Amino acid sequence: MTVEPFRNEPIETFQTEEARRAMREALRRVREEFGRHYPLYIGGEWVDTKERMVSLNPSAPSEVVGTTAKAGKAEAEAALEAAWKAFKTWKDWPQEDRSRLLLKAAALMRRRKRELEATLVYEVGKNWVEASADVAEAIDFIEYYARAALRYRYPAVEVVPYPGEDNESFYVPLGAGVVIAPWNFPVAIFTGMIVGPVAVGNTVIAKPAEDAVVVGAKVFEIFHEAGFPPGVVNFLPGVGEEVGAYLVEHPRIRFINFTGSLEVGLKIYEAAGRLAPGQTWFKRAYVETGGKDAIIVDETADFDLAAEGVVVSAYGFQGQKCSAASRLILTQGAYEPVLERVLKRAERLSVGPAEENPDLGPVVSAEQERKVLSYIEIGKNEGQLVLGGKRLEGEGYFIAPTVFTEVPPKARIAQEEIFGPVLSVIRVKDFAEALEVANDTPYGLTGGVYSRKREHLEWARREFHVGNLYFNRKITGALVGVQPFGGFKLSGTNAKTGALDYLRLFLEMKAVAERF
Amino acid sequence: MTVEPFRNEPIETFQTEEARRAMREALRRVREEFGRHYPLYIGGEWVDTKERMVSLNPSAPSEVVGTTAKAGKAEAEAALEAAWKAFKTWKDWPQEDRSRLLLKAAALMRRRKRELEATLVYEVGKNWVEASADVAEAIDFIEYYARAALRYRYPAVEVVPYPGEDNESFYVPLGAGVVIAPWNFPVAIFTGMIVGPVAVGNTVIAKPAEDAVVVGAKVFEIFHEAGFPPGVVNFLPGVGEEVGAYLVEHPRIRFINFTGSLEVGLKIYEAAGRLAPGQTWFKRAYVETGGKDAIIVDETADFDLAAEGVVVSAYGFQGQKCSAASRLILTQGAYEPVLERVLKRAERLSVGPAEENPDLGPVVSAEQERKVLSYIEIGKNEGQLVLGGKRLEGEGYFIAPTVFTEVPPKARIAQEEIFGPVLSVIRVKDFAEALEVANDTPYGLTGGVYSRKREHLEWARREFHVGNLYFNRKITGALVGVQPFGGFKLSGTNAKTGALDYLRLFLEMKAVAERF
Amino acid sequence: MTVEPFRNEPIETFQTEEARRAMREALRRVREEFGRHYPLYIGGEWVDTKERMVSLNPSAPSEVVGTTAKAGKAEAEAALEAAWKAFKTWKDWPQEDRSRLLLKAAALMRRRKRELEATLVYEVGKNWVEASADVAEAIDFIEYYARAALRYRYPAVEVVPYPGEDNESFYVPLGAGVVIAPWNFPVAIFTGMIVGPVAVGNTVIAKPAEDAVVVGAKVFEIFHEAGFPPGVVNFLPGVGEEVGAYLVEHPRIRFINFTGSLEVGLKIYEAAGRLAPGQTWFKRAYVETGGKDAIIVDETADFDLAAEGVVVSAYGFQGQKCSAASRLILTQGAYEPVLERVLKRAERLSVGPAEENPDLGPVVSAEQERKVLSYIEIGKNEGQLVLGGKRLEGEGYFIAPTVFTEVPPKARIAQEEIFGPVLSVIRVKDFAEALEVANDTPYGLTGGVYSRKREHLEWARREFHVGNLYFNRKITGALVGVQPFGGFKLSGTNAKTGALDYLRLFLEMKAVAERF
Ligand SMILES: NC(=O)c1ccc[n+]([C@@H]2O[C@H](COP(=O)([O-])OP(=O)(O)OC[C@H]3O[C@@H](n4cnc5c(N)ncnc54)[C@H](O)[C@@H]3O)[C@@H](O)[C@H]2O)c1
Ligand SMILES: NC(=O)c1ccc[n+]([C@@H]2O[C@H](COP(=O)([O-])OP(=O)(O)OC[C@H]3O[C@@H](n4cnc5c(N)ncnc54)[C@H](O)[C@@H]3O)[C@@H](O)[C@H]2O)c1
Ligand SMILES: NC(=O)c1ccc[n+]([C@@H]2O[C@H](COP(=O)([O-])OP(=O)(O)OC[C@H]3O[C@@H](n4cnc5c(N)ncnc54)[C@H](O)[C@@H]3O)[C@@H](O)[C@H]2O)c1
Ligand code: NA
Ligand code: NA
Ligand code: NA
Repeated sequence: MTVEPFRNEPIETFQTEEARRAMREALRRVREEFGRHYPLYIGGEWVDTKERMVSLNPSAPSEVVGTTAKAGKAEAEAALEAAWKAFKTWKDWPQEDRSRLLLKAAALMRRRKRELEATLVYEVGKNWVEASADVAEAIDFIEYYARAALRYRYPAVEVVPYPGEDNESFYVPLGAGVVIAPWNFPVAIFTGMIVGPVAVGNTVIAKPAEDAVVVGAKVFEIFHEAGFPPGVVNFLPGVGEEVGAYLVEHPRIRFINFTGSLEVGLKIYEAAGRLAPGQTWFKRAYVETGGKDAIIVDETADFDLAAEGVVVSAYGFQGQKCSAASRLILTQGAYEPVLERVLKRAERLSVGPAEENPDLGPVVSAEQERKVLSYIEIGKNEGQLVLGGKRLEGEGYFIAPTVFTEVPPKARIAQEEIFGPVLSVIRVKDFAEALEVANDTPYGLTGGVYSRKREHLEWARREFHVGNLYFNRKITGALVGVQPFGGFKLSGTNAKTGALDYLRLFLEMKAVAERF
Repeated sequence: MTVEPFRNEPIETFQTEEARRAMREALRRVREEFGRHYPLYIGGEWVDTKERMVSLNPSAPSEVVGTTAKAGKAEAEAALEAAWKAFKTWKDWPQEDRSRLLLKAAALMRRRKRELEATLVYEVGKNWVEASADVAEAIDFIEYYARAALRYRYPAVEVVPYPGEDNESFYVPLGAGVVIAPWNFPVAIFTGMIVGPVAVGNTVIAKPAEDAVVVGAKVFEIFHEAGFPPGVVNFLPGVGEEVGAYLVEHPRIRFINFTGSLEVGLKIYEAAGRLAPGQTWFKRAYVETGGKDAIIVDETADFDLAAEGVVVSAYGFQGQKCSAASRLILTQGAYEPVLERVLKRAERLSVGPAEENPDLGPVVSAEQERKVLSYIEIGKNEGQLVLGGKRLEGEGYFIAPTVFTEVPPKARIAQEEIFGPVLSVIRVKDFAEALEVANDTPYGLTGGVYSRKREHLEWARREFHVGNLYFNRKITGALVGVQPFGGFKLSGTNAKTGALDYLRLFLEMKAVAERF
Repeated sequence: MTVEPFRNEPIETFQTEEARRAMREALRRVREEFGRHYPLYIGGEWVDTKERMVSLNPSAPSEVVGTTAKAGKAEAEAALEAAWKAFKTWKDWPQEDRSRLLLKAAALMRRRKRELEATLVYEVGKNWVEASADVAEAIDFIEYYARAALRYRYPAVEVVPYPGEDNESFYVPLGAGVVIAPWNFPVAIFTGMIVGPVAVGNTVIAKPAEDAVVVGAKVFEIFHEAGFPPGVVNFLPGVGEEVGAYLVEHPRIRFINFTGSLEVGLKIYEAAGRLAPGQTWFKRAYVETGGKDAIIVDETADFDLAAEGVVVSAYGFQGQKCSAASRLILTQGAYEPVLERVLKRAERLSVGPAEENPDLGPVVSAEQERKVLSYIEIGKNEGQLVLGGKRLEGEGYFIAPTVFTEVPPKARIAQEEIFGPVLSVIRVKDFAEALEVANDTPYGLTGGVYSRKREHLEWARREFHVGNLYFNRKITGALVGVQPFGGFKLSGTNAKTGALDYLRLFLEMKAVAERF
């Protein structure tokens, strides 16, 4: 290795005066720039368009945080041309050179962390720590993938020798692909899905989520300053079902890296399986979708520890996480003790403008507000509302921490991803039934168990069918490198982000033999 | 390791009297066995049906090598139930135990080698050495995967540690899947696609090609004797578009391992991308399809060495290989010298009943014969026929080694996989044009270059876009472990058989963290 | 690895106000609980007895620090049954699961360090830092053995392969054994001797020293909360020659892990060699006994550094350490300079109630006081008393730092382990004679050399025959992992604690071959 061993970027807690001062300064700089317009980034240059995308402040939707260009089919085609032209030479860069480029990007991002964090606060309503964790994760993806990519360098395949011959197998990148990202982790996931494929030689056309186009543009300002060759990375903010679908169905798109809703992921995976007219390969599509994550608590657990972890997992970033605890499964002996503690903690949570660092900011948009409120109405007919369940005052999309109890395992609110601050509590007889209820959903992303009984924990290790399982701690915030992230079943294709295996997904192998 | 390092099973040449004696006895016994009936194998037992599949001797089609039961939807459902029930416990077997079972199966197959080779001679018309290579490859897959699987044993993932926590990532098998195999390597590929997934904990429903159902049943006799638990491996001979498609489209099939034509592979990949009613996961489909493989020869090559390798690559097993040289690209200075040598060697090839151990046996079936002859008629109007191009006398499906020259790069016979003893010779100006022509097809499986010029060889290593490239030697017969096998573009999903990476395709990862 | 690399638990120095405040709080909580009664722990539950054991405060013996149940033959039998019943399934736990259980225990102990330290202060008279070092060492044993155990996981043995066979060798635990511990390191050694064997699959019946039954019970409160299955670890406070001897001589005790006096160790080793009626194995007995440790100082040493290290080594925890410097061997040129400095430092040492953090607390009991005072009387007839040698005022067993000079190498005080604050100074001619005198004792545990001459240090490295040798530093306080601890000759069986080799002592090997 030529760099220090990987370490996770510390997540700022803002406990010091200097950290708070630095954040206030960043917040001011960011809002003073609310009038900025960010063009598309294609072939190494910023290119503007006639139409535009508008980004609002979810804590004050009448306030615009910025606008960006809007990519249509023509811009998608221009991006494709630039990406394939660039691939021709980018694929030949020594891996050491590509990895150093990522390391430079990581250093530049680290120097602009407060700015990016402040942008997350205003654009998608993350409180201070949720924003810092997001940016820190993005830096982690760059640092981790830069190092991981070297593990695949020419010629990396272990083969069996043969007399009188040289047998050499090695990996090569696939080509130009499209990255379609979500709005909930607009810096971290957006960055990771882009730099992983790019690190090993692929080129990318990135389509940020409509609600986070501004922060996505700032990430590209970093890529531009880092010096990625023209066409290696392209920025195409636009409408998902328009430019996103166009690229997904295109015969010249080699792979698709998607993170988002199951509904969209299903369409993308299906489209990826079709041979478009003139297409000359089998497309690879990686789709990480939602989850309906549960935390199980039995009668042997530390109830206070459990209540704390549950509240953090269910309401962090207003529950807008694919890893959020949306189900709380309690065995009979743990039901009362835990529910009472969860209710007491949850009722003390503050909700308000994200910039004031409340426990909960607003949900991301009017559309999300509509969906969450709709599920709350459905919940009133399936379970018992015991806390919250109301829109709070203000133009911002403030929704109160909500709790439904005595919820049937098969209830819609106990099966469908609400993606809001809504927790469904389910009462079960014992641990075995708790596991049965935990597994009985179409998903399998994250899960947790609070218990002191070793046999229950190890039992869950083997049978709680989720890609990321946590014992006696929160089930959100998977750290790059430490906890490969990705689920089972309808939670996705199990493309483990922040892990060595992730990069293999964007490579193909060639075996060359020479008989002397 | 607890066993000797992997070594490839020696391919018998039958040059010694002992080898000839053993082979003659095996052929005689298999011949005396003609007409035997083999049932389906489901849940650990042989199960017969009313309908049947008939397997003819391509060297004398009036002779029935044998018959097998025929699986329909009911049998597919019974196999699904058995496979999923078996998965529940087979997945928990220590890896060391599963690997030992494969090693036992390999030992049993090795002891029945002559019999299996003799069955290939009669059922699919392979001469003696082609049959021996097929069986040897099958043994290699078992031996190799048994060892490779141990590299993924619990807990195999390299992760970054975190203070106060245990972070453990490990692989787990996917579940029950279907294996759909071709008739050209009915022991090797059939065995490989089955034991790879099974080695790491998956269960399989195997669908042999219609023309090779008897040898497929004999492989299952070996699996049964080895002791695989009931339901771990199931044998379902039947019609591809019927029972095969039924399993591919089934909501309860977890993965599909397919090797066959591009036409079928395309349908399978598309179907796999769809969420069948009630399906709870994203299906994984691996499809290794055909190719239109070329051997390039420039003016610096050893023309005699090249001619020999071209004839072997083009006519081995009647050109019925996904790796067969179906295109011969000659630079101007190599054109006359190489073509004349290829023609002289090819015109001396013997063609006759496979049991006689001729250079070429018959093509596999009446329909394959019809298709090949049809392509020959097409070729007569695209290029210049300079050798063969006719069916020979006799009931068997004998086609003479055929050569077309001055063939346009875009001609149908220079683009479409004929899968018969038909070689298309293309004359180009220089090595640069040779590479352009070689890459200009929808495929990318195998390729070869005969040249003494280092710069041309290394140029090809970087730009001859095929998954398996060979220099100054034949382009067929990839050895397990030595040459990871799999292509690019429409030649498949690049699932490299006989390589460590192959098993990862049938596993998913789980990350479990415990905060102490 | 799935956890961070091993690091030694920092030893608290109490230099900060917070640390002192935390200790005072712990001391108060502990003394407020002096009236507590601690039952035996058998088969996962606390079981009381009719008779009891009383623990006194050596700094104020009229004050009881607690009482515990008292195990007799019946309780020993109940413990044996529970331990063997538990072994049947505990031995089958995956090593990863057993190691995680130890890690949990370590985390729980770390959270109760001040409480345990305060208990050591009041129960066995350790000053603040001696108590913190003891607890830190215990945590270290758990953390170290948890990691070390994984190095022996199935199948760990390196063997030579053989054609046509799978040859697999692996380790398995021995069964149920007894741990008999000393009172001087009642948390550290008690913990280490228990968790090492348990980590790899054995079950244990632990017999704490009579003078430290209370702190031993608290360690078991930690094991109980951690969740060790019923019967895996059992707590049997009681009389050594009663319940201890009973278990040692029992035909159903598989191994004995003992740390204590040579007198007892000799009896245990002899008894272990006998086949008790009905016994079906050869018992393994590990006995780490005393020492008569010397520090050599030559004329080239840093006399002030040497005097400091000598005082620390001889009087730390009142010299009640198997590693304590009880002999000071000085070459002619170093005699005066070093002795004068040692006397000046030693006369400034405070002695009093342990809770006030004096340099020396009291010896552990009336019996130890009697022994130490008796050796002081013997010393007056063998050497010259130059410092201390008196019982100090107060009911506590306070003995003053003592120094005897011009002591004959063969004198009883220069040969027998006093286990008190008594240093014997021996004058020798040169370094060679210093080594001869150092080696001429029945022991061989710890030793030290203060010298700047490389040739003398390296000479000692090769010929100063002790298991743990230290140059230019104290000879006590061996750290887990850094300095494998254990001696030669009558200092024991050389079972190196805090080292990879320790766990091998509690395993046996099986070799299984399968001919395919
Ligand atoms: N599994 C994970 O790792 C993970 C992590 C973060 C978010 N998520 C999921 O993301 C969802 C929230 O994100 P969202 O609301 O942005 O998701 P979404 O599916 O509505 O949109 C995701 C992205 O796809 C685009 N898009 C929309 N329709 C499209 C179409 N037909 N074709 C192509 N692109 C299209 C959008 O513009 C956006 O860029 C939740 O379901 C959550 O569980 C998953
Ligand atoms: N890439 C490789 O490794 C590789 C190796 C060997 C053969 N092949 C290819 O295989 C082909 C020759 O094999 P073949 O003639 O048996 O191929 P094929 O595609 O016609 O049939 C392959 C298998 O699929 C079944 N099948 C047919 N239609 C199906 C459907 N709709 N759904 C599901 N299963 C269906 C058949 O019964 C048989 O078991 C050639 O194109 C050759 O290049 C590829
Ligand atoms: N070598 C080492 O690692 C090491 C470390 C610490 C202490 N020690 C030694 O320990 C001694 C001080 O400890 P102690 O006074 O508790 O020792 P001890 O030998 O008097 O007693 C040790 C333990 O054995 C039990 N015991 C006593 N007689 C027994 C018998 N006949 N059969 C079975 N068990 C019996 C006691 O109850 C106690 O649990 C010193 O000699 C010291 O050198 C050795
Ligand atoms: Na916004
Ligand atoms: Na046939
Ligand atoms: Na005491």
